[PDB]
Amino acid sequence: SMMELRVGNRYRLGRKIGSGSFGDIYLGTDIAAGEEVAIKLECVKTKHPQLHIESKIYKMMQGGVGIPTIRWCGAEGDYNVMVMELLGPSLEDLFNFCSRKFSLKTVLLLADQMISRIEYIHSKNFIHRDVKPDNFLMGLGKKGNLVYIIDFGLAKKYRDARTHQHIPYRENKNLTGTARYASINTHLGIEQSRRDDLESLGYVLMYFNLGSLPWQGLKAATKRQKYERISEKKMSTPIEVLCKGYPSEFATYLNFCRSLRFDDKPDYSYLRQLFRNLFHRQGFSYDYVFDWNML
Amino acid sequence: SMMELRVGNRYRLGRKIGSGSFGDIYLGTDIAAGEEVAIKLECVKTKHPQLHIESKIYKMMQGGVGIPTIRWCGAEGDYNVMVMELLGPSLEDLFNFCSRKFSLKTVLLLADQMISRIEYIHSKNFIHRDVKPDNFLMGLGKKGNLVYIIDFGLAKKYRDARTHQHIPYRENKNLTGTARYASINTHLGIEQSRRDDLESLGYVLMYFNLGSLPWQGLKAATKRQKYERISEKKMSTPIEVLCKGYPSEFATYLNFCRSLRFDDKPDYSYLRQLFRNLFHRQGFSYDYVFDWNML
Ligand SMILES: Fc1cccc(-n2cnc3c(NCc4nc5ccc(F)c(F)c5[nH]4)nc(N4CCOCC4)nc32)c1
Ligand SMILES: Fc1cccc(-n2cnc3c(NCc4nc5ccc(F)c(F)c5[nH]4)nc(N4CCOCC4)nc32)c1
Repeated sequence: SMMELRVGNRYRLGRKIGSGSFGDIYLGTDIAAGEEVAIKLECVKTKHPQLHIESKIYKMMQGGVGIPTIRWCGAEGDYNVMVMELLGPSLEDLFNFCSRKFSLKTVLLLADQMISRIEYIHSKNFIHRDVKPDNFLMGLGKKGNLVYIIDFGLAKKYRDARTHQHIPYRENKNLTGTARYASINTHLGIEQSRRDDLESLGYVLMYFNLGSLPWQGLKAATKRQKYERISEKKMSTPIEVLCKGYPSEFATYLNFCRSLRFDDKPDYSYLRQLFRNLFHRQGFSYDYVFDWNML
Repeated sequence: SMMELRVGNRYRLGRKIGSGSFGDIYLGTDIAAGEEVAIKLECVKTKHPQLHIESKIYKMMQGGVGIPTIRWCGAEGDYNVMVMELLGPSLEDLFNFCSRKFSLKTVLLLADQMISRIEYIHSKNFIHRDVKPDNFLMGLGKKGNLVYIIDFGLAKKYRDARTHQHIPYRENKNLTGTARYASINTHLGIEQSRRDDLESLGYVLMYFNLGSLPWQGLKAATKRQKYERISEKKMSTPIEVLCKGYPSEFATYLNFCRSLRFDDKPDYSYLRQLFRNLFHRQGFSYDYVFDWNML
C-alpha cells in the first residue's frame, strides 16, 4: 500500500501526521481552492465503517468556537475521506516541546477554554468520550491563542435532539477511548454522560501539572491489560493523593465532577470560576502568553 | 487498505504496534511453527525498496548477543515482508512506564549493554546511524535482562569486508535518522563513522537522566525545520551545560566520543569502565534489577 500524490482529483495528499479514532490523518491540499487542509482516511473494507457518521457530527457542531470546519466527506477508491480545516499543534505536541513542564499560568489558561469546548459539545447533545491532550489543537495565525477540540469518532448522543430527554442510566455497549484518561465510571463499564467528559479533563489537567499520571503503563500491553491495570490503580488512588502539592482547585474540580449525578447538568461556570479565581490571586495576566510562546 | 488476517499462507498478522525505518511493524504468528513473531512490512510500490537490503544485514549480524533472529524475508502481494524474533518492550516504552525517571543504577546497567551492542555492529563493518531509545528492546523470559538492538534500515558500511579498509572521510549522501540524537557531525552533513554512533548513545543516556533534551522540539515541523532548530541548539550547548548535575562520567563519555578521529577505533572498554567504576563507587549491586522490575 502506497498513497498516490492525490486522493481523487481534488486533493493533494501529503505526509501522514498521526492517527485519529478509526483512521489515519494526513496533511493535504485542496487543489481547486489553493488551501492547505488536514485529511482523515478510513479504509472502505473495515468491518464497521464510521467516518461518514463522524462527519455528520462535525457538520452538526459547525459554528462553535474552537470547532474545526468540515470541507467534504465521501468516498474515493479504497478510502472514505474527510477533509478538514488545518490547525496548529496538539497540546501533547506542545507539552513535549515544553519538556513536559507547563507553568500553572498555562494550565489555567488551557483549563478555561477546555471546559468551554466540552460544554459546547454537550450543548449539541453529545458526550465526546475521548478527552485527551492529543484531541486539543491550537489554531493558526490570529487564532493561535484559541484551543480547538477534535475527533468525534467515539462521540455518542446523551439526550434526544428534540425533547432533550436524557438517556437512561445503563451499562456501556459503545467502543471506548483511552484507558489513561477514562472516568472511573467508564472503568466500571457504565455509560458516559456529561460528568465523565469533565472528569477525564480533570485527569488531563493533572497530567499537565505532573508530567505523568501515577497509573501510567506500558504500550506493550493489550487494551484489556491496560484497562485492568489502570482501573485498579486509579481506583485505589484518592483524588487528594493524585493532587497533592498542587493548588486545591484541582482536587475541588475532580471531586465536583465525581459527585455529579448521571443526568445532572454540570455547573460549567462554577468549574471555570475555580480556576479563574486562582489565576487572579496568583497575579497572573490574561494575556494569551502560553509557555511555548516563550520558546 | 485493510490487512487480511494472514500475510500469505504462513503468517497470521496481528495488530500494528509501531513503525521502523521505511515500514510498519506488526505482531504476528508463524502458523506452521506455532510461534509468535514480529513482522515488518514495506509496500512494493515504494520508490526505493530497501527491506530486502535490511534483511541481508540482519542475516550478517546473526549470532551476536542481543541481535534478534531473522526468520524469513520475501514478497507477498503488495508487500515485502520481514519476519523476526518477538522481543520485549522498547526502552522508550519502559521509560514512559517509569514516568520518564530512570535511576542512576538503571542508566548504568543499560549503558554497559548498549555500548556492547554498538561495538558488535561495528565489528561487523556497519555504522547503525539511528541510535535512539525506540531501537533498543528488552528480551523475553530468561532473556528479560538482555538489551537487544534493532533496525538496520539506515545502517551503512564503514569498512571493506575483506580488507577492513576504512571508508574515506567525505560528505554524507545517505538518508539520516532522528535529528534529536544525531551527532554534531551528522548535523554538519558529514559521513558517520564509529564515533558518531557512540556520540548519539551519549545523548540517549542524557535523555534517560534528564527526561528530555534541551533541544526538544515540536512534531509539527518538517524534518528540515527539525534539523535546523536542533542543530543550532545542540551546537550552542556545551557538554558541560548539558550534563550539569550528573556524575562527571556522562560528560567524560561525550567529550571522548567527540574527540575521536573519523577513522579511530573507539576504546569501547574504556567507555564501559567509566560507568562500571561509577557503579561500584555507588555501592550498586550488579543484579539485573531494573527500575521497571520494581513496578
Ligand atoms: F482528522 C482531523 C479532524 C480534525 C482536525 C484535524 N487536524 C487539523 N489540523 C491538524 C493538525 N495540525 C498540526 C500538526 N501538523 C503536523 C505535521 C507533522 C506532524 F508530525 C505533526 F504531529 C503535526 N501536527 N494536526 C493533527 N494531528 C496531529 C497529529 O496527530 C493527528 C492529529 N490533526 C489536524 C484532523
Ligand atoms: F521490525 C522488527 C525488527 C526487529 C525486531 C522487531 N520486534 C520484535 N519484537 C518487537 C516488539 N515487542 C515489544 C512490543 N509489543 C507491543 C505491542 C503493542 C504495542 F503498542 C507496543 F508498543 C509493543 N511493543 N516491539 C517492537 N516495536 C515496538 C513498537 O514500535 C515498533 C517496534 N518491535 C519488535 C521488529
